[PDB]
Amino acid sequence: EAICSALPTIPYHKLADLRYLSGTVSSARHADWRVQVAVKHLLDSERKDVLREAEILHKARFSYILPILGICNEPEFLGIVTEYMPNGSLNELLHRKTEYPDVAWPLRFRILHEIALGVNYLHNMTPPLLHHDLKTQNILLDNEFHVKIADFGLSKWRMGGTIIYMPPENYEPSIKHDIYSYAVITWEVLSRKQPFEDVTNPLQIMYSVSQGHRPVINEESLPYDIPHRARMISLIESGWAQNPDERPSFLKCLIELEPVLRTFEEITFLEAVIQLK
Amino acid sequence: EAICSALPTIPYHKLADLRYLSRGTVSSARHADWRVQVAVKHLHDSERKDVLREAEILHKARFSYILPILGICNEPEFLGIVTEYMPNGSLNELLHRKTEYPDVAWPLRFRILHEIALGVNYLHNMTPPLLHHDLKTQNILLDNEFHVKIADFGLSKWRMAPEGGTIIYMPPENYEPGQKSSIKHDIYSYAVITWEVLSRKQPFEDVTNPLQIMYSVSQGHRPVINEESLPYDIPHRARMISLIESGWAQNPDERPSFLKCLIELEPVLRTFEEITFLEAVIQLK
Ligand SMILES: [Ca+2]
Repeated sequence: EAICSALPTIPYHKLADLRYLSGTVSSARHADWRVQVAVKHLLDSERKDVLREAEILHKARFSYILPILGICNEPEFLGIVTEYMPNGSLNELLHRKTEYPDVAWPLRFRILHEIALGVNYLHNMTPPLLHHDLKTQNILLDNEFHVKIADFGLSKWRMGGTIIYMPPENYEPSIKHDIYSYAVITWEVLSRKQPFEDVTNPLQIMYSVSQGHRPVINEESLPYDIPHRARMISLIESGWAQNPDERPSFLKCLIELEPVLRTFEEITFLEAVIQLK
Repeated sequence: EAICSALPTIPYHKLADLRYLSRGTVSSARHADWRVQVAVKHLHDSERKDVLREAEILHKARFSYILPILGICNEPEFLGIVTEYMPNGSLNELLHRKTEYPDVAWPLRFRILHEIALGVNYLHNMTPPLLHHDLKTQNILLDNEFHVKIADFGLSKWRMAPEGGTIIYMPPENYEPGQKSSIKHDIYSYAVITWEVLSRKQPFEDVTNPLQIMYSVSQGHRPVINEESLPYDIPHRARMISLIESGWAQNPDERPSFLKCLIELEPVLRTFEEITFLEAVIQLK
């Protein structure tokens, strides 16, 4: 009853129509399976990183985590093969305003709920998996804009880039990191703004955050028509609290979100999606 | 060399709000820690090994169009399989509840047929190949957006007491099972499913006795392919009938692989704009 599943090995010649996108991410189609897939692909110890990530994704399978379809492991080529995500990332949805002038509230709330469901699952694994690199860029959107959490490069078992989602206690090297990033994401989702807009240098962000400053909360950033505004602001504020001991577990955060999500009729989620490009 | 994923064990007491759905009994529940709805398939020490077998198959056969297993509930007082909850029921209910669903748009029907084929294809391409052997509309589950999840691997086999059920999806040569049964069982079932999807009709509707069906089918009778069952306005009608007729051939050897079916379906699906799938789902809500 120690039931085990093995991650399939995919021969490079099976990845037909390799095309560059944005590690290096490429799209392909599996020759036998007949599905479009995504491939993430020099060195000798950078191999251990890729295998480690592929193992994490394979072990963390869940409804809101990016599904891994297999590993392409050869002398010639090394890659992680995952389901293709046609709608990109949450970053693109919130910030490409001419492509997406309207992102209805029900869908924004659904995304916020699913992100939390995914991280909660990771934290409940045995032993707990901490993501440690959550950002709008790493929340992928499937064909119907359901969430798939990706990029397990910095993830850790509990046994240089953008710093806007990083809790201050991390600038001078915790189970309370993900919730902090989640709070910033929530603010970003509800405002459609870039956290710390007017800041020209990332060291100014790091300094400000270390002194307890946070993305701005007022009528311009978070308009009064936001459903359940006061309740969302409390969640955001508790999530990015300076003292990490005062930040909530994902359990508590889900218990708070559940009644908020019940106020949206199911069909409103579908209608929010159809309205998109 | 191999990277392994272990199936979680879920304590019975973590399943809150247990409610009966089907009578293997199917129940709904919410997981106390994960905060998601789930489906639980359980009994009302040898009927135990059957469950563990199916759980293992679901766990090994993970793919985009196969029902995800979330864990196994294995205790002295309770044994069951925990899977993702499918809010839109089965393909069977979508096709035959005509009052609830007066219209089921062609693009959605075709996407369903396409996704079933992708699912079975994936199984057939495993090492060693997995054969479902119990496909039916009742076992094609639908998620929130009506995407396919293939379920019920109870009779499935790795190619290396009797429970009462319909025989309509069973190929005639399986009526008295041998050692050879066979990679060509699934395609026969798919062919009947395809006919049932395009017609929204119960196969062998006229025949009241299940045993009579078995006679007819061995004698070569198939579900009726005429105008009343498959109207002329059906998108790509000729090409679908050709797919069906070859799929349920009396001789297993003439029946096509799923790969072949895919190749045939890929151009058909490209004739439907993305928007039409979303419209079809909104229409069903
Ligand atoms: Ca209706």
